[PDB]
Amino acid sequence: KTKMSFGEALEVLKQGMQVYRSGWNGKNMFLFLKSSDALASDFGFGFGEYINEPVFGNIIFIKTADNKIHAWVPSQTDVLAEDWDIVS
Amino acid sequence: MKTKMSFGEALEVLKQGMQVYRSGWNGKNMFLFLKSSDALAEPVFGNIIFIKTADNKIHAWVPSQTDVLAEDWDIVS
Amino acid sequence: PRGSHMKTKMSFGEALEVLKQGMQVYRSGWNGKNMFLFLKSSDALASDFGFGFGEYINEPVFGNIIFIKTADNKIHAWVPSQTDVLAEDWDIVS
Amino acid sequence: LVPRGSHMKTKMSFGEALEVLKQGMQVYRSGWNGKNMFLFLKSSDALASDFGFGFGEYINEPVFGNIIFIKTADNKIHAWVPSQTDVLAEDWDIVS
Repeated sequence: KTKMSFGEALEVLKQGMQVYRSGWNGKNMFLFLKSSDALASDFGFGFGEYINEPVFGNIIFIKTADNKIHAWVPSQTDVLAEDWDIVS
Repeated sequence: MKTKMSFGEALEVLKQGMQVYRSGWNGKNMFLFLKSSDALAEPVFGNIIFIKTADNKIHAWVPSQTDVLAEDWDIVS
Repeated sequence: PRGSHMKTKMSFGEALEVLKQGMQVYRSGWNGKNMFLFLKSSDALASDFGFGFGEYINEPVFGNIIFIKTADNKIHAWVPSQTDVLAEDWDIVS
Repeated sequence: LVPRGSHMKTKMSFGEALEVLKQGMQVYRSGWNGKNMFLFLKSSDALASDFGFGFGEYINEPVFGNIIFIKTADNKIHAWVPSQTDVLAEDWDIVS
């Protein structure tokens, strides 16, 4: 009960909080969930020309120590791990 | 009473040995199952989640983002 | 001066390179249609999402991101499954 | 009889590393900060052998496709999930 399951971490992400695994080899990495922005477009955010442009759905990002943001690919250990926590 | 499950519940189902699937999946006859370390076997195997596809093949599963966020999970019965 | 198609098969590697040249790719085996991958660079994503301009120390910037457009007219970040990666039924969106 | 070839210092894309993995060789990204890590592929028949399942005698029996594993730094073998930078990277190399 000290650290969480991936499922609980999912729930925290879905609430809008950031989440990370202590097991991760490093610091200042964490996940966050960008909810669907329909304003995001190839023609610049908020300046979409076509009404049926595809909409970005939810995306989970991983922010790395490089201060970079990538789309997160959940690894099998990540989804089975039990060392998830909230960043604060 | 809840009508379908989150991925976390599905994982618990998986950890019990059961097969799970998403209703939103395009394919039919498709599900996940968890193989424990010991049956897999100083490198020590971990658990591996497998996806079985309609083509009757089995691959290591790479969880998609939609999959992880979805709530249309179910037990294969 | 224009080439000719020698082979049906395309591996992920060839698909990848095409993606990095800013081109779109998809798999014949996929269940569904009008599904394809694309790649967005750091700068293209700053412009598309309206965030990640790098004017602040300690403000993160987008890396390169591969997306998948699904039939729902939705975009999600692309998870490279073992099957996708090993497949050799890739084709360029033309 | 056979002269030795030179190592050139060039590193390759994931596409190339995959073909190598499909030739049965092991690979690894330099960019991974850890050591003693590598991918390896296991083919369908080697997998039916090594778990004892899926030799094709039954119709509705399933066969293990190809599988990329990764031996970790911690001496664990797991099914490998490629990160996106993994996929886009060009610091891949063959294990010698």
